[PDB]
Formats: sequence, structure tokens, C-alpha cells
Amino acid sequence: VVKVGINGFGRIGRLAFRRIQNVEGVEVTRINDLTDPNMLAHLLKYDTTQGRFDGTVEVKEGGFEVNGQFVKVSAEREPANIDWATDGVEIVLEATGFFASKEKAEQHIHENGAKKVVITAPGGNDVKTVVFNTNHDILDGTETVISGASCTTNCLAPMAKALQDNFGVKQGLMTTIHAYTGDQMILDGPHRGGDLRRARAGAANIVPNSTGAAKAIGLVIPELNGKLDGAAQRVPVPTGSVTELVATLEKDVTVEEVNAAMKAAANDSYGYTEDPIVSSDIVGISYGSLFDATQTKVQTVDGNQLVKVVSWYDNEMSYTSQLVRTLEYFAKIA
Amino acid sequence: VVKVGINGFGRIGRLAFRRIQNVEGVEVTRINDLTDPNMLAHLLKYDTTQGRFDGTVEVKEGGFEVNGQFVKVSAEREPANIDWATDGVEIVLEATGFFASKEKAEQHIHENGAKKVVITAPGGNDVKTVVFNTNHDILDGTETVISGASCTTNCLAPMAKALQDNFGVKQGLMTTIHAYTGDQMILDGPHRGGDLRRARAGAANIVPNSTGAAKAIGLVIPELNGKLDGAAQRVPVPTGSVTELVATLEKDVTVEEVNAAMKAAANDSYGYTEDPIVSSDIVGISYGSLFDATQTKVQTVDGNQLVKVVSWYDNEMSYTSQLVRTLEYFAKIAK
Amino acid sequence: VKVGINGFGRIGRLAFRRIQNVEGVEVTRINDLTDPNMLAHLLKYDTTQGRFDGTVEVKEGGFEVNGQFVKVSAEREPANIDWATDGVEIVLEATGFFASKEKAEQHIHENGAKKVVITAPGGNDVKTVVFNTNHDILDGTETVISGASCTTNCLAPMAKALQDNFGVKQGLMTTIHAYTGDQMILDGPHRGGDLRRARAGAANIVPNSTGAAKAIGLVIPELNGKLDGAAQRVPVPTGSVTELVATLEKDVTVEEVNAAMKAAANDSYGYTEDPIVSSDIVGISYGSLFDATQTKVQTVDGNQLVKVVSWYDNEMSYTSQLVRTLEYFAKIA
Amino acid sequence: VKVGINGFGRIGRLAFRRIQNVEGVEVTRINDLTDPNMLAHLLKYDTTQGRFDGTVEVKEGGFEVNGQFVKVSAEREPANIDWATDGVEIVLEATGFFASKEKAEQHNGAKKVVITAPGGNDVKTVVFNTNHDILDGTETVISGASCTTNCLAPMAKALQDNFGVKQGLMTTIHAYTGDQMILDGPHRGGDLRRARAGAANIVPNSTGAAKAIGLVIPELNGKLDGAAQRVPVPTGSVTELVATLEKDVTVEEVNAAMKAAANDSYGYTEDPIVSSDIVGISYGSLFDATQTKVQTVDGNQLVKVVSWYDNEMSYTSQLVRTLEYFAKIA
Ligand SMILES: NC(=O)c1ccc[n+]([C@@H]2O[C@H](COP(=O)([O-])OP(=O)(O)OC[C@H]3O[C@@H](n4cnc5c(N)ncnc54)[C@H](O)[C@@H]3O)[C@@H](O)[C@H]2O)c1
Ligand SMILES: NC(=O)c1ccc[n+]([C@@H]2O[C@H](COP(=O)([O-])OP(=O)(O)OC[C@H]3O[C@@H](n4cnc5c(N)ncnc54)[C@H](O)[C@@H]3O)[C@@H](O)[C@H]2O)c1
Ligand SMILES: NC(=O)c1ccc[n+]([C@@H]2O[C@H](COP(=O)([O-])OP(=O)(O)OC[C@H]3O[C@@H](n4cnc5c(N)ncnc54)[C@H](O)[C@@H]3O)[C@@H](O)[C@H]2O)c1
Ligand SMILES: NC(=O)c1ccc[n+]([C@@H]2O[C@H](COP(=O)([O-])OP(=O)(O)OC[C@H]3O[C@@H](n4cnc5c(N)ncnc54)[C@H](O)[C@@H]3O)[C@@H](O)[C@H]2O)c1
Ligand SMILES: [Mg+2]
Ligand SMILES: [Mg+2]
Ligand SMILES: [Mg+2]
Ligand SMILES: [Mg+2]
Repeated sequence: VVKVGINGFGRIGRLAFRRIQNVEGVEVTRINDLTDPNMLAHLLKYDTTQGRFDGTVEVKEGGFEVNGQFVKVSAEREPANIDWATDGVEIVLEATGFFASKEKAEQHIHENGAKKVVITAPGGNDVKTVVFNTNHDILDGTETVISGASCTTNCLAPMAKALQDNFGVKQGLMTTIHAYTGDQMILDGPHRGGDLRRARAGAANIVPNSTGAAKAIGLVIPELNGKLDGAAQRVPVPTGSVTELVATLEKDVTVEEVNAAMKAAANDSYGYTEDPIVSSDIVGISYGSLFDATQTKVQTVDGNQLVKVVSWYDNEMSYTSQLVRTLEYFAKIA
Repeated sequence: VVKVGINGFGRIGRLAFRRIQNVEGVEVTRINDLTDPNMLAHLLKYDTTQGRFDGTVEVKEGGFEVNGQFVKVSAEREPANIDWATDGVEIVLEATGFFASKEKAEQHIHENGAKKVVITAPGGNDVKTVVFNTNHDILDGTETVISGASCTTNCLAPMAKALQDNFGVKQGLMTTIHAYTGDQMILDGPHRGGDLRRARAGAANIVPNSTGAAKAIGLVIPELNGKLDGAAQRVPVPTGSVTELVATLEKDVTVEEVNAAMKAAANDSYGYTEDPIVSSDIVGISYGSLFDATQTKVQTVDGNQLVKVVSWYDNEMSYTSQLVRTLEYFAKIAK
Repeated sequence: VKVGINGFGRIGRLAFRRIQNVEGVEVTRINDLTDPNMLAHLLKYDTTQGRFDGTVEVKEGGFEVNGQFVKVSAEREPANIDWATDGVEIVLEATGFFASKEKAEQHIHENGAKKVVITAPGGNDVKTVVFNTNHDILDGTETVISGASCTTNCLAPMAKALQDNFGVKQGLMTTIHAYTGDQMILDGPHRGGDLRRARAGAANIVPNSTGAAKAIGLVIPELNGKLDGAAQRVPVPTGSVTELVATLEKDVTVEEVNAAMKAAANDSYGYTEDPIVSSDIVGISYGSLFDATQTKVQTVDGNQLVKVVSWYDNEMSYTSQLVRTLEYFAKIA
Repeated sequence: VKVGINGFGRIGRLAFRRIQNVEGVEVTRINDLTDPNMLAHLLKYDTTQGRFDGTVEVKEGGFEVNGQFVKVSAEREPANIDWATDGVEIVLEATGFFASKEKAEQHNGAKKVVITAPGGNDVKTVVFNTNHDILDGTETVISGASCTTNCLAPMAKALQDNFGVKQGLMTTIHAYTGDQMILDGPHRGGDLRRARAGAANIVPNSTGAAKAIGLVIPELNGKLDGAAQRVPVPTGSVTELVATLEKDVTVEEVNAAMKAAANDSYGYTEDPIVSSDIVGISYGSLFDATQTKVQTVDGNQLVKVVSWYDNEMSYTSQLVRTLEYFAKIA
């Protein structure tokens, strides 16, 4: 049983905690955030988009009990000052959004701190970046800091990989139509990151925004390095997203071939569907990516093809499911 | 002064009426819908997304007065039974969504009916389809039924045209991230048109849906016939939309060239901006299409280019502005 | 007991879902205005209530749910539905269009159904049941009964508890309520002539009428004529809350009021002290969930106004009550 | 009179907009926590209140509005803002963080401060056209009260003057605001409800408006209490008051009394409007006669009265009325 610590008990932190309850041999013994146990316990119990917690939660001194079992809560602002080892913690899920680099994540690793760190976000080009079931084979267990990549990367990767392996990808442009997130303002106001679009009311607008997922795909699928770019449209749903990829391929294809190739690539991480679903239908799913064969296009004009492939993801639970798969596997080979 | 009738006093019908108040050559003397004048007057006065009506509205017997001037209201379900001529109406705006074809729209044209019809939607391949300032020159005035095209078509057309004229378009795929509309269900329920996605709660989902705008662009820009296809993602804003086009071109280009070409093509119908705006910023605009230079991409990989161009539109007011431009012009030249 | 659903809508579909976990009641026929593919899809996927717990496969003239076939018809007139063909004794009338004794009775003819449960208020000549508040008024001989409204099932146990413990003189109710299918998605002509329900339901606070308080006498006779109220419809797709401001026959404290509600708690009436919000009550099985955090007792110059507040999922809370009433009725029929 | 804005937020920016159409009041300095580009962009484009009516051009250390330069600073501490450099006599304190006499007084600084929120019991609290007569101009710190107080006050006052109020309970069905989280997360103020996704929930929350009404209408002191239900609209609110009165009344009498009390601050309507219809209005409070109830049971009456307000523009309109008047008598 590997003992895990969560830094940043936010959307990803709390959902990771929920999934970990059904993973034998991984257990959370410590949570660090910037608030009291009552706030954190309440947010675990009740969840607007992901439903009521499946179990009991009872606030205690310095923490809370989940199904009888105590979990320590601290409010330490600096990772360097978190004494993870006190609670037996070997691996930290770094889920704050503020320490997503090798140098900053490593602050968790000190005397009486943690041994290893999994960043719940892109962590820079000097940190191994893992999409479970696409490139988790790059791990040997000696790594001190790893990255679970982004929500959009975990969605895009198996879809793009399948295209590459089957047909060959020349280039592609991606658009993600994406749920609003906590880095957007609830109402028009000064954005601390200087983004004039994330400054705007997130639940009342279509909001264009940048994403590096397509550009950084090379870190996950080397052979696609430099081939993909993209962007996002943030829209008023509180969770649930979809990724469209328009690509040129090395082989002529049909819609049926493309869909069949995706179905053949399906596994625990990459789902396949032919039902005409909408975003609420993918909230809480455990696939990292859910290919939607109903949205496939292959456009042939004067012998030239553009291919459109589309995959759903719950930017919350889909990512978290992938994250916990990567955490479990990493813990077992550490 | 050409007298106009509105069939379907809905989102497009009511907004068209609003714009017509500031058009000298044209006036609405009759509205036909499926309800009483009180309902229609209230909906004209108060508008969730487009604001309070600029003027006075007072309910009367068989109609209502707008700034003193009476407008007749009928509730006739069948276009054949609407006596448009009684109120001097020559041209009907067919805005119900139920008579969007040549055969069905022509029902307005009978003895004591109207002379001509403008469909506020695609109207089939046998009806001239107009995007104002892109192909309104195809009109000679002898037409009995014309189409103002769709919201997405009026957005896409000047953007695509500019790409064609400057660089040449080989092919392209379009996605419109689009406001929910009245053909979607407020909550999950049986959809009358058999669409399993429009059956879903429109203000609580990202909803994929089909659109023929890209496929039917040939009707507006003949040289793009067969070159474009696309689809929609309907999302929870009550109005305001954006169209992304990913295309291959006949010339190698840069981002700066593409943006400069759009700016050079700008007019009353096609706007240009470099401000990082969001959808609420385009609600109520009078451009049919507002090109956003901040979203342009030109991706070069192994010498091959994909070009991404993006334009905003208020599916309500942008379209309506184009519609009324087309109506005004058509009314001037009508024979 | 074999059951038929007329109107496979929000309440119809959710009732079907709950019935899967009720032994001895089963749905053998659905009637609506569409094809089986539309209905099966809507059962499988649900924006506010989640993916269906089971398998659904479309067939000719119906669909299979966990292997078991359910017939689908598209008959517009209740008189023309041959319920008896599929063994149906009791019809859930869930369309919203036949909510009266005379209209509901159209289901009852020779190869039709025997009995009808209207999923809405059904008039003063139809017994109106809020399960665990007045289901004892049923003897099983009734041909048409009413499961009341969402707001009535929320209000009733809360008001009853006030009456039994302290005595109610009078009260005014406000329900802050999810938007529903009778509102327009965007501003447009409303078929019922309501100038407020004509407005975009997911983009406005929309005042609207409700008869729940006024009709409470049908459920709790001793409160007849004592309560009135209204609604504010707001942009959540499901989930509602009922506030009642009342004068009572006894002086009280906040703690007494809350303790009385807790003592009245059962399968239909829940009690909570957690500061929850509407998403937390989506899908609950209580008809009414009293929220002790929102209680007020205001004393000014010796006079008291008492505020009590209860949550309800206008969808699942009501449906849970409806199916409790259906199950019980079916047992004693 | 030259004015400074501390906190260029929803109220700050909207106050700036209204001030453009007030002769003899002018904003020469803005202080916030960001660069001029961010502030200029937020002035230009507004999700709920529309595009700015004029030109805005970013400059070094500020921006130009219709040609006229406005200085922007990013000073976190009010004590360190050199307001006097830009001629500023009166500061609109609109951050939400300095809403007390001691904290507001921290403002070569300014002479006087108007807090855009309740400011404590030792600060004069003004609802324009209800109690602005309490000002003599010698005050250093004043309060424009809250959005809900400006809505409730003229409605309650009218009830008191006409019929007499014994007691009442208020519910405001209120737009979500910036103090709520966009998605479920730790709330810095310790509020377990404001922690929740504001645009995806009905969220109960406290409000002191009813309890503090005594500061505006002394004769109602101790008579009113209430609470809020925050709901998913980005602006626009409504206040319901259920009250017992000293006189027996009818619905028609109550409505007629409200109509008779109508002025620039207190509007009257009989149209069955919804919240989008009141976005951007200039009334502090808009009485809705369609929602009135008078319930008589065994000779005893409960009276329900309801008024709309744009928590943003209705409040701001009142705030700028109070600012203008205060500036003139200072
Ligand atoms: N939400 C998503 O869709 C999503 C998907 C994939 C990846 N991510 C990534 O996960 C990370 C967190 O995102 P989120 O959506 O959960 O954010 P969130 O705001 O919900 O949660 C962040 C949490 O971190 C806490 N925090 C902030 N600073 C801290 C500090 N110094 N010490 C301890 N705790 C601190 C906050 O109090 C908060 O509880 C980010 O890196 C984000 O990019 C998010
Ligand atoms: N809303 C948009 O974004 C948009 C944009 C471009 C084009 N359009 C098109 O405009 C048309 C109307 O769209 P809308 O969004 O205004 O719809 P809407 O539903 O708001 O209005 C349609 C109106 O027609 C009325 N109606 C229905 N059947 C009728 C009949 N038989 N006779 C008379 N009136 C009848 C209804 O009462 C309703 O008021 C459609 O063809 C639509 O595709 C809409
Ligand atoms: N949604 C709620 O919160 C709620 C709560 C309590 C009670 N109710 C009541 O339940 C009833 C239905 O409400 P809903 O929200 O489920 O409505 P809904 O619109 O979701 O469902 C109504 C269904 O009836 C069908 N229908 C309409 N006319 C028909 C006909 N002639 N024959 C057969 N089917 C027909 C429609 O196709 C639709 O599927 C109403 O009486 C309503 O007041 C609703
Ligand atoms: N929005 C409403 O409906 C409403 C109505 C009435 C009153 N108010 C009150 O107005 C005040 C502001 O409310 P808002 O909704 O505009 O908030 P907001 O968050 O929109 O604006 C606050 C602004 O102040 C800035 N700020 C924060 N700390 C600062 C500091 N130390 N120095 C300088 N600037 C700082 C922020 O960057 C932001 O631009 C609060 O007191 C609030 O209670 C709000
Ligand atoms: Mg475990
Ligand atoms: Mg005119
Ligand atoms: Mg069963
Ligand atoms: Mg001025």
C-alpha cells in the first residue's frame, strides 16, 4: 500500500481522492491546501458536477475521517514546508496549478518530505509527460518528478496516435470546445494572469483561448512532433469538453476505415461510441478520451482529403481517471 | 414606401421589425403568427438578449400601435389564407421556419395575398440565395421567392470569398460554435424533427449538430461549389456565435497576409477586429460577419499549409441586419 | 401489477427508471407522440439525471430494457390507447394534457386501463395524494387519483409538521424553482398565453403562479384556506427550494422548529443541517428535504414570523413520491 | 469636482460610465491591482452592460477616454495612493476590502470617501431619494449602502408612511456576483455556499440589508430581517418583502401607494417583466405591481410586495446620484 499526499484539494485533487478510494494499494493520508478541514470536507461531500461523495465524511481536529479513516489536513502555502513523511507519504499529487515545473515540484522532495511528485498538468520539457495507455512505457520508476499532461492532451493523444499508426499524419489543426474552468472569472474582472479573455464572465460567453496541447504532443507521441497546433473555445458548461482534429494523412481513407481504426484502438483509456451523445453524457466517465464516430468526416475534393475526427472528454473525470492510472502504475514500479 | 408583411413574429421576425423602423423605404403593415396581439406586443417591447424596444408599443383591437402607427395582427395558420393585400403588403418576410421552400413560400402569393416573398432561411436549390454585399447583384427584381440564406452562411461567405479572391481555396472544413436556438428543447424531450441531439436541454449541453451552410456555399459563391463542408457545436449562450474555417489554399500565405486581405475586404457586412473579444461583445452588431484577426493561424509543416480563419456573428442581429439589407434592396428593384 | 406510461417525458421517464427497482410493478407499455428510437435514446441519456442504469436496445414497435420488451405506441388520443393488450391495469398519466377526472378517465374503457394516476394536480373531485402525508385516504376503489405537484409534495410534510406541533394561522410561500418544459428556450409566443413563460427560461429570473399553497387543503384539510404563494423560476435545469413564511398559534424558537422537523423525518421528508445548494439535491429520493440552516424565527414586539425552507428535486423528489403512491395504490387496488 | 476610483470592478467601471454623463463630476484617477491595458479592455467591453459608449485608448500609465487622459495606478494600500497629484478630492472606494470608517479613512491623498457598500454603524448610510437629506457636506466618510438596501428602502418607506410596518421578512432572489466561485472551490471568506459554482446552483446566502435598514429609515429599526437566494443570472435581482402592517389594506391600495411614491430612484410598473428587462436600468428600485399579494385569514393580513433591481446598474445609478449631490455640498 503506497501512501499518497495531495497538494491542492481542488477539482482534480478532490476527484483524484474519490477515484483513489477504489484503488487498492494506493491511499491518501495527507491533504495540503490553504483552508480549514471543514471547507475541504464539505467540498469533498458535495460536488456540483460530479455528485454527492460515495461514503461518509466527518470533520475532526486537524483533518477529517472518510469512511472512518482519518486524513490529515494542513494549510501550508510553501511546498518546502510540508512535512509529508510524518504521514508516511511517498508520492505527492501536485494539483495546485502553481508548482507545475521540475524546480517547483521538487520542493516537495526534502528531509521529512516526499520522495516523488506527479504534476497534474504540463510540467515543462525536462519532465516526462505521460498519457496512460499511450506512452506510460517511458517510465522506469527512478523519476522524481513526472507529469500527467493536460486534459486536452489525454483526449487528443490516443485519437492522433491511432491516425498515425494506421494512416500516417502529415499535419493537423485542433479545436477544443471546452467547459469553463477555475482560471476564468465568474464575472468580468481583472485576470491575475493578464489574459483579456479569461478576464470575462466564463459562464456567460464563448471565450477563445490558447492551448499548448497540440504543440506539445511531441512529448507524448514523438513522431507527431511539430505536426499539430490548435486552440480552444471555452463555453458555458461547468464540466465536459470535446476535441475536434482536422488533419491531412499519408493515405487515402474513408469514414468507415477511420471509425474502424478507432474502434480497433479502443481500450480502458480510449472509448468508442456511435450514439449521438452530448456533453452532459460524458460527465464522470472513466475514459481519457471517447471517440465519437457520428462526427467523423472525410472530405475529398479534386483527389485531396481533409479528415475530421472528434473525441469527447470530461476535462475533470476523464483526466483524473488517466491521472490515477498513471499514479497507480508509477507507485507500483517506484 | 414599400409595405411589408411578417409571417412568424419570432426572433428574426421581431428583430427585422425593429431594424425596419430605421429604414425609410420600407414599413411593416401586417404581422401574422399563431397568437394574440398582447403576446406579440409584449415580446416586441421586452427582449432578453437584444434589449428593450426603442419606442412605444400599445396593444389595440386586432393589432398594436408602434410609436402611434397601427400594425395589424392576424393568427392564420395557413399562408394561403393570409389576406396580405388588405393591408397593402407587397413583400412578405417568411420567418416561421415552416414554409422555407419555393412551393410553400409561394402560398403567400395569391389573389389578395402578397406579390413577393423573402424566406429568412435556406429555401432550396431552386430559389436565389442572397448574402448581402457578397452576391446581391444576382437579383433583377422579377423573382417571386428569394432566400436570405442562413446565419452561418452570411458569416462564412465574405470570409471565404476573401480567401478565394486573394489566394484561391482548394477545400475546407468549417465548425460553428453556435448559440442555442428555438429549434432545441429547453429540457430533454422528444424532438418534433427527429433530431436526437436537438432533443437535449439546449442551455445545459455542448450539442453537436449538422449544418448545410458550408455545403450550400456554391449557391452564393459558385466557384466554391463542392469545396466546403462543416458542422456545428451548439453551446449554452442564448445568442452569439462564431465560425472557424480550416482550409487549404492555392497560394502559400502568412498570418499577416491573411489578416490584411480580410481588412481590405471589410465593408458594412464584413467587419474586421484585432481586439480579443468574446461572444457577448457581438450581440446586437450590424455586421453579417466580424473577422477576428486574433484567432488566425497558418500552419506550415514540411512545406504544406493549413489556414484557420475565424469570424464572429450574432446569429440573431447579424443575420437580421443582412436580411433587412437584402429586403430593402429587393423592394427598391422589385418588378 | 402491469403499468402503462402516457407521456414519456421528464416525469414519465424518471418514473420508468424508479419502477425498475420496485418489485411487483412493471411497465409494459409506453405511449407518446414519437418513434421508439427517440424514446429509447432519451431513456439512455439524461442531462440532469445521468446515464440509464442498464441496457436499452431499440426494436420494432418498442424497445428492450435489460432484455425485457416494452411496447411503444404514438396515439394522440387516450381513448384510442389499447392498454389491455399489454396487460396494463394502471396508467401513469404524465403528458400534462389530460390532468382532470374527465380527461384521465378516457384511458378507462374495455380494452383500455382500469385505473389512472395523474402526475399533476387533477382537480378538486380527484383524490390528491402526497405519500407519507395523506396516502391513508386511499381505499383502492378509486379509478382516477392525483399524485399532486412537485411543490405540493415539498410543502406538505413541512407545513403538516408546523400544524401538528405549533398550529398554523396563515402563511405565504415562495418557491425558487428550476426552469421546466412549459417555458420557452428563447423569447417566443407561449401557447398558454403566459407572458412570463414566453421568456427564455435559462436566461432569466421569471415570476410565475403556482396553486400549491392554495390547494394544500386537498392534502391537509386543516390548512384549507390558510396558505397562498408564488414562484420564481430561475436558470437551473432541475432542483428547487420552497420558502414558507408563517404565523403560528404558539411562540417558538429556531431550535424547537428544527427539532420538530427532525422528529417528523421519514422516507419522504428528509432533514439536513449541511449548507447545501441545489445541485446537491438533484436525484434525491426524498419528496422534501428540510434545511435547518435556513430557519428563521423573527420576534418583533412579541409577534413572531416563522420562516421554514425545504429543498426538492422537482424531477426526482416528485417522481419518488409518485412511484411510492403508485406502488401502494397498486397493492390495494 | 475631481473623483478617484479605488477598485475598477463592476461598480467602479459602471460608476465611471455614468460619470461621463454627469457635468461637474469627473474621474481623473483609477487605482486597482493591474495594468492599464486590462482596465481599458474591461471598460470597453462588458458582458452584461454592453460596449462602452465612446473611445478608449491605452497609454503609458493610464488610458484616454474620448481623448481625455485618466491615470491608472496599481497601489495595494490606500495609504500609499497619492490622489491629490491628480486633483482628486473624493474617492469612490469600490474594492470591497476597505468598507469601514478606519479602512476608508486611509485615503497628498483625498479629502473625502464614498464607500460603495455598507460601511459600519458609525458611517452615514445613504439611499438617494430616501435619506440623502441626512448629509450636510462635512462628512469625511459616507456609505452608498448596498444594492439590496437601495431596492428595499423606498418600498419599505412607502409601506411605513402609508400604512405602518410592524415587522417583515425579506427574500432577495439575486444574480450571482464576484464573491462566488466560478466552480466548487475553497472560499477565502469561509462561506461554504459561496464556495460553490455560482452559475450552476441556487445558493442560499446571508444579507444584512433588512437588519441594517434602521440606518436609512430609523423608524424601521429592528423590524426587518431577511436572506438571499443567489441564482444563475450574471446580473439582475428581485426583492420580495412579506410584512405585517398597522392598517388593513387591499392589493389596489398597496399598489396605488407605491405608484404615488414613484420618482427617479423608485420606479413603478404593471408589465409582467423578467430579470433581463431590468439590466442597465437607472432606477434604484422598480416596484412590480403584478406580484403584490394581500392575504387575509381570520381577519389577519400578510402583505407581499416585490421590487426589481439591477444589482449592478440600479445600485450604481443611486451611488452616482449620491456622489454628485455630496460633491456639490462638500
Ligand atoms: N479542471 C480541469 O479541467 C483540469 C484538467 C486537467 C488539469 N488541470 C490542472 O490541475 C491543476 C488544478 O486545477 P483545478 O481545476 O483542480 O484548480 P482548482 O482551483 O479547482 O484547485 C486548486 C487548489 O489548489 C489550492 N492552492 C492554491 N495555491 C496553493 C498553495 N500554495 N498550497 C496549497 N494549495 C494551494 C487552492 O486552494 C485550490 O483548492 C492545474 O494545474 C490545472 O491546469 C485541471
Ligand atoms: N434565430 C436564429 O439564429 C436564426 C438565424 C437565421 C435564420 N433563422 C431562421 O428564421 C426562421 C425563424 O427562426 P426563429 O429563430 O425566429 O424562430 P422562432 O421560433 O423564434 O419564431 C418562429 C415564429 O413563427 C411562428 N409560427 C410557427 N408556425 C406558424 C404558422 N404556421 N403561421 C404563422 N406563424 C407561425 C411562431 O409563433 C414563432 O413566433 C427559421 O427559418 C430559422 O432557421 C434563425
Ligand atoms: N418536470 C417537473 O418538474 C414536474 C414535476 C411534477 C409534476 N410534473 C407534471 O408532470 C406532467 C409532465 O411534465 P414533464 O415536465 O415530464 O413534461 P414533458 O414535456 O417533459 O413530458 C410530456 C410528454 O408528454 C408527451 N405528450 C404530449 N402530448 C401527448 C399526447 N397527446 N399523447 C401522448 N403523449 C403526449 C410529450 O411528447 C412529452 O414526452 C405535467 O402534468 C407536469 O405538471 C412535472
Ligand atoms: N456587484 C454588485 O451587485 C454590487 C452591488 C452593490 C455593492 N457592491 C459592492 O461594491 C464593491 C465592489 O464590488 P464589485 O462587484 O464591483 O467587485 P469586483 O470584484 O467586480 O471589483 C473589485 C475591484 O477592486 C480591485 N481590488 C481588489 N483589492 C484591491 C486593493 N487592495 N486595491 C485596489 N483595488 C483592489 C479588484 O481588482 C477589482 O477590480 C464591494 O464592496 C461590493 O460589496 C457590489
Ligand atoms: Mg485505495
Ligand atoms: Mg421604415
Ligand atoms: Mg419493477
Ligand atoms: Mg462628468
